[PDB]
Amino acid sequence: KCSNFFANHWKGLVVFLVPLLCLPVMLLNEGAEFRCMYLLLVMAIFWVTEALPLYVTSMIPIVAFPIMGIMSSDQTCRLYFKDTLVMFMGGIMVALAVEYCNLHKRLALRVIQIVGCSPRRLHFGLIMVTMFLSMWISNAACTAMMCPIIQAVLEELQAQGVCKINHEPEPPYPTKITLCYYLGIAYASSLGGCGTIIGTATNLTFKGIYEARFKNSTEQMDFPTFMFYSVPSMLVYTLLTFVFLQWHFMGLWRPKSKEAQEVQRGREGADVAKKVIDQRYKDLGPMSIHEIQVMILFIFMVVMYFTRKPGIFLGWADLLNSKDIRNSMPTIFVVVMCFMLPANYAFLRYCTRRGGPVPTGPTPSLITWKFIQTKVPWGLVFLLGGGFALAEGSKQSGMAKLIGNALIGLKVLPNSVLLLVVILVAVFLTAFSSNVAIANIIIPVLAEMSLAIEIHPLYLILPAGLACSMAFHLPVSTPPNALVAGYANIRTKDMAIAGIGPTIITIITLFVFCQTWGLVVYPNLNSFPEWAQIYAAAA
Amino acid sequence: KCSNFFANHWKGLVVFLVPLLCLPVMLLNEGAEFRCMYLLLVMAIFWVTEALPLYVTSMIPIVAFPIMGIMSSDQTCRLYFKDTLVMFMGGIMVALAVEYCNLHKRLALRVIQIVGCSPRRLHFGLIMVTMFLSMWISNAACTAMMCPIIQAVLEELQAQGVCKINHEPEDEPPYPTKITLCYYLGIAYASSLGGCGTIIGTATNLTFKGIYEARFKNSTEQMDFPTFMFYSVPSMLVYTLLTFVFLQWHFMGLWRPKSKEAQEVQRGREGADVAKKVIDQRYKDLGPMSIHEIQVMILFIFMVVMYFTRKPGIFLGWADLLNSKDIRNSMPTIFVVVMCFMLPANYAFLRYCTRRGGPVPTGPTPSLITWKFIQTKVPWGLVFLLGGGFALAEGSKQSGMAKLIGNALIGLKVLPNSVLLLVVILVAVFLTAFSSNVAIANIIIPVLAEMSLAIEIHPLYLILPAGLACSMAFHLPVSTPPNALVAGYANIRTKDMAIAGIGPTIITIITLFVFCQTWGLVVYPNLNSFPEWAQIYAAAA
Ligand SMILES: CCCCCCCCCCCCCCCCCCCC(=O)O[C@H](COC(=O)CCCCCCCCCCCCCC)COP(=O)(O)OCCN
Ligand SMILES: CCCCCCCCCCCCCCCCCCCC(=O)O[C@H](COC(=O)CCCCCCCCCCCCCC)COP(=O)(O)OCCN
Ligand SMILES: *[C@@H]1O[C@H](CO)[C@@H](O)[C@H](O)[C@H]1NC(C)=O
Ligand SMILES: *[C@@H]1O[C@H](CO)[C@@H](O)[C@H](O)[C@H]1NC(C)=O
Repeated sequence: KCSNFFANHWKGLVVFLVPLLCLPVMLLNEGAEFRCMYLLLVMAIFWVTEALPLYVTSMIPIVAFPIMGIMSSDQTCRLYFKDTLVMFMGGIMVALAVEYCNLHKRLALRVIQIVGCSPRRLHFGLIMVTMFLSMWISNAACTAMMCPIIQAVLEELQAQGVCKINHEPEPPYPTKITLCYYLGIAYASSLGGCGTIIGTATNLTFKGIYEARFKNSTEQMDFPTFMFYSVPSMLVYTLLTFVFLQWHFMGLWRPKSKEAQEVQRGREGADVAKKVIDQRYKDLGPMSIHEIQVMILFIFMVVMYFTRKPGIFLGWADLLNSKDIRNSMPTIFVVVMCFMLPANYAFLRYCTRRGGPVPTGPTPSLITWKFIQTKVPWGLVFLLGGGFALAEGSKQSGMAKLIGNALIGLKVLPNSVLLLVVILVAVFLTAFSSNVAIANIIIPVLAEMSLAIEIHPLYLILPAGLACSMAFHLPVSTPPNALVAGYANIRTKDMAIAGIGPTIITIITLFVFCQTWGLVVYPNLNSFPEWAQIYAAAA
Repeated sequence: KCSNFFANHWKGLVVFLVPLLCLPVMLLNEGAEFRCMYLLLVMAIFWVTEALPLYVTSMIPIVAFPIMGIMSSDQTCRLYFKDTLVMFMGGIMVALAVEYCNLHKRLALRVIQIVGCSPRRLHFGLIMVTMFLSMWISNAACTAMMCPIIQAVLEELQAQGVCKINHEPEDEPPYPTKITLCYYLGIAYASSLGGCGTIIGTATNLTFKGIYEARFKNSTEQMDFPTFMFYSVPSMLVYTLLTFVFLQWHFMGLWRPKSKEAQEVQRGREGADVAKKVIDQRYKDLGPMSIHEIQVMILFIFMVVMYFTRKPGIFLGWADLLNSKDIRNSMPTIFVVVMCFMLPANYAFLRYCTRRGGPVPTGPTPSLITWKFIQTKVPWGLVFLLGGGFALAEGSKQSGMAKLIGNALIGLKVLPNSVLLLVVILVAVFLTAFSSNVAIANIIIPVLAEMSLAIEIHPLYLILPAGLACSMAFHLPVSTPPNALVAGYANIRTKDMAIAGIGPTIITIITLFVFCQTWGLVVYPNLNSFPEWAQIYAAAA
């Protein structure tokens, strides 16, 4: 009678108790830093527990800071909707423009055709396409985008009798082949998210927190440098994840395995069937001018990102040196040009052209605002802004001093083991809650800790920021896992066991690359830079 | 043939040509102010003609200001999503919380019980309530407050067969019917008009009162809370009554029995008794206010009170008590929004904790509102629209638009005092149609003060009419936040709103030009004369 009470109403218990239980933090101290600490604990517990929706929890600073002495109500609101957040929202809008006209389907099917259609070749192609797409699209959107293709080819194969999707007789148990495919798509989404600033919200969160805390940093996490740093590691552990998934499910390096015979009979007599369904499902027709325009706009946007401030030459944002331009001009420019440009050019038949029949009305633009209004996760505005505002309040109130001086006991550890334990803590934390919440909670703490110790702040922030996105064990860990578990009726035990591979691979790959090749990207990780010394002296 | 080309593809033609045709204003002048003037002209043309979606057009400043060198990109984005914008979005969310539970249905049924279920009487009652309420609260707050109530009233009238909410019909939202336009534009216009009643009615009044007081100390005439109300309320009542009459004439064909709109209203007038029996039956079959509705109503009342009791000028207000950091009205609004998620819907969970029987809740108890509902119903483009207004105002200040527009106003000194008053009112009305009211007040009020000092007339005689005129904007959704909120809630095309706003504009201009010269003399006897302190100020100048 009481157990099910805690089963059903534990979230309300957390909401009602946590502020009261954390009240002694304010009541037993004097400075505003302890009020900010009370707020930080309450918000962090709400984020990890998800007692309140993350978007709703993120609006707490707007109430708390003005009531306390932290900042005025105007500054707190302006902390929301920063420049980088506008860039991310515009990136989401452009990704929706790409999803409109089904450019993603065309690209995915074309690449799957280019790669072989053998079951292992199919799996490799699916992972590669999903990773490349998730580099520019939200992970959940990319997962729900790629799942239909593998689903359809699976019903085709099962109808042909080659293999069975679910075990013969609770929802049906998925077989190892379909588990491999779906888990591969989900893990590919998660891994490909880490390779770009706009790939996932977590990257933007920790990049923005680092840029806000350290404005004087010589090392900058702009779009091209971050992509340079992160792409090789992404490729390495994506390939290794694919290899592990093949070995665990499809019996790689096990010619005598039962699963190996499954793949073998899928190779003979099913390659033709699944190829045929690939071209049939590629009935999108010839490349329309609409898709071509969307592709050109997207490529132009990326090129503008790379040309903002290169060291090799000047480029824009240095020709226009009157003010800072900062990567929001290209994105919003592309978003607006999506609405300006038409999608037919059939109206040109009026001006001395034969063509065909004239249009009956106004030609549609590349995208409709109804589509944007209904497929943008607008709560990310509040979530990212709340992270930024909490970081700024922690800086201003005095949380930095308290936490840094409290956690100075880690100075005795060597840098390598400190990096290892930071990565392990980040992975363990993000295994149970949303990645953005974990980044918001830990990144300011890591910055202040690395200031207290004599450690370059990036050396701990960047590997941990990447590690916050490596969630593979539970459906609650990240939206793609929940989507896949819903699609394929994946039992939590199977996913938890299969996540051992990607977790270890990502941990080792990060721990090796951030020490070897991260030095190649930024040559100053090992030392303590001058600006870090100035910041430490100030705080 | 080629005529059909213009008929079908004129929007894209405007999009492609207007930047090119307006480029000369940039080219022939060598100033960042003229660059900003080009940007403003292009955005205004796109707004009036609706070549692009309004929300998309509001995105242009992010691209334009950094490129044009007016202001940095990080600053430009932060001018979006200001404190006031958070207040607006929170107000919309609280309105959605009211709409989630059928509280708006209850309010509409009670109001219809009170009034008598006649479209004219109901419209007049809602207009009066909105006016009196916006006398004390921010205009956008009252508009968002009243929108669900108006929706419920229209739904009830539709159910009784009195009218249709929307025209019968691919992606564009349904076109509102005449009566829907009448009611929604009515509450928007009523908010705008009632905001001019009191000092705390809207931020524009506080702004220009502060400007006058700071510029002119040692002044015999003051605009404190009682005197300003005594001066403004009669003229405001005249605005509201005449605007109501015009809205009735234009939409339901008042004084026009031949019009088809009159016939349907006359048909709806029939059978009032059976209508009221049906209405109070529909009120009765609704159960008593559930704890969901009671809690959301208590939260809404608390939010309204906190709005009113912050720096009212009559007494202390909680803002001055918590003066360590500047707290504004987004605090109570976001607090209410958060509490709408924290508080439960029912309380059966503790009911079975008391061993008082009853069915134990089988699952988590829902909160007062679900984020899925908010993500779907909030018009999120309002963020870009209202932020675009704010950022465009700030860019006008920084670039040099403010100084340039003021320099043009100096030339009006040659006109005679009555003609000068009319011209100033017209200029204020025209300017406020493209910018936030506070911005236009900041643009024109100091110039008016200096010009009045130079021409030796009482500064209030010009400041009050123009200070009030800065708030009457009824032609475009960008002109004032209430219009944008109404257009978002009920999809009102800019053509209909622009053609409907002719009435209120002319009405307000005429009644101001009359009531200043007549009634202000009753309020301020020294209004026509040039007081001694004004003489010493001019001598100092
Ligand atoms: C020097 C400065 C000092 C400053 C001090 C500030 C202190 C206050 C800080 C904020 C506190 C907020 C408290 C109000 C919100 C309480 C929410 C309780 C939710 C609730 O009833 O949950 C249920 C269990 O409740 C339970 O087991 C407990 C019973 C709860 C009964 C209602 C309690 C709240 C009454 C109103 C309080 C108003 C406070 C206003 C400030 C299960 O809910 P679920 O999990 O099924 O669903 C949850 C989603 N709906
Ligand atoms: C220091 C000084 C700096 C100065 C800077 C100045 C910048 C000026 C920029 C001007 C150009 C950008 C804005 C216009 C973009 C193109 C708009 C095309 C509109 C269009 O084609 O409309 C159709 C008719 O076009 C026509 O009849 C027009 C002729 C055909 C136009 C074709 C346009 C696409 C190809 C060229 C693109 C060039 C892009 C350059 C950035 C009818 O469309 P509809 O109304 O049926 O449907 C509309 C659905 N939205
Ligand atoms: C920024 O860092 C440089 C060295 O990297 C230092 O010379 C300069 O004083 C710093 N500026 C501030 C404002 O701390
Ligand atoms: C303003 O100050 C001057 C200074 O002598 C004084 O003569 C004048 O009477 C004052 N104005 C009023 C309205 O008292």
